[PDB]
Amino acid sequence: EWSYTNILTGPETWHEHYKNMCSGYYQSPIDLKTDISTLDLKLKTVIIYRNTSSTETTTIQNNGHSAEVKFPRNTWFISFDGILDYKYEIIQMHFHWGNTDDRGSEHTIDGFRFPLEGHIVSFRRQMYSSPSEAIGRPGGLAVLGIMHQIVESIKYEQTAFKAYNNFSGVLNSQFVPPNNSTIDDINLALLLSLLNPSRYFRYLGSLTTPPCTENVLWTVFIDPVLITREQINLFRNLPYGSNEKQTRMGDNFRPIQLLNPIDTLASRTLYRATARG
Ligand SMILES: *[C@@H]1O[C@H](CO)[C@@H](O[C@@H]2O[C@H](CO)[C@@H](O)[C@H](O)[C@H]2NC(C)=O)[C@H](O)[C@H]1NC(C)=O
Ligand SMILES: NS(=O)(=O)c1ccc(NC(=S)Nc2ccc(F)cc2)cc1
Ligand SMILES: *[C@@H]1O[C@H](CO)[C@@H](O)[C@H](O)[C@H]1NC(C)=O
Ligand SMILES: [Zn+2]
Repeated sequence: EWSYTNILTGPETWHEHYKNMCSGYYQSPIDLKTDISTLDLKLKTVIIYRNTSSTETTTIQNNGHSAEVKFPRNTWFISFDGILDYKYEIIQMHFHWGNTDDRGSEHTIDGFRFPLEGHIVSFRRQMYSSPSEAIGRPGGLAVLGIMHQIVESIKYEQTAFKAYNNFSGVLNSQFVPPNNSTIDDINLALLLSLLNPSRYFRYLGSLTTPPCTENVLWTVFIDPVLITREQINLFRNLPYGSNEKQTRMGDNFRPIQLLNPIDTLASRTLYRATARG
């Protein structure tokens, strides 16, 4: 078992409890350094798109470590090449946040932490026929990281919670693990339009929870979407699972890893994208 807040099973111990692959040298998250990174003009605008034929329901679960939206199969997709041919299929979205407004994200941008980081998880359908085939195999996954920032003055309609449909009001103190509820579908395309989908960091890394598999193509958008203090506080109402020391869910982020730990056998590079200027 693992946790974020119990020192016996917490992030500092993952490298020993889950050597495959939390002891690896292509771990995530990392500090996304604007100065150090390599601008690669070939990396294209990200597109998220829906299959309009899909009618299946979306659900959300308190899994004890995060709030996790589970999307139905064959519904939401990512394109990184401008073609809408289902190369990447979205599986779930979950969130990492802080006890306080000045931390919570897993990635940092030039050392800066955001209050909330969302992770849209997809599998390389182009190669693998199902999520469960992809999740443990090389090159199986692509995750999008969406930073959120708190503003004081904003209409609900322009916040990320409009795309999320407030998660159908499920984020509250009675949403205890491992409860799951049906929720309204999440408009992921609207969510993406709240930021610049051409402006992002790109690197090869890992899942950020055990077993930290090193099979994730990461894309982290630089511009945040916007939320309110009221909205962040809804997440903080969720209870942690019983293996955590802290009662309410918060600080559910993994500490920063190095792009290239000293023991690396082949260095990786951090890339950056921007719009055809
Ligand atoms: C999601 O939550 C909001 C806020 O509770 C809902 O309704 C209103 O929208 C304004 C716009 O800025 C909010 O600030 C207000 O709190 C609400 N005002 C009133 C009097 O309705 C919104 O409808 C919810 N969305 C759904 C579809 O559940
Ligand atoms: N925090 S993260 O790095 O974004 C991250 C992303 C994804 C996961 N695990 C998943 S999707 N597991 C799973 C996938 C398919 C299945 F059939 C069963 C389980 C963990 C962390
Ligand atoms: C879209 O949804 C329909 C109906 O659920 C499904 O049969 C079809 O295969 C889906 N298309 C994909 C996954 O590209
Ligand atoms: Zn995550």
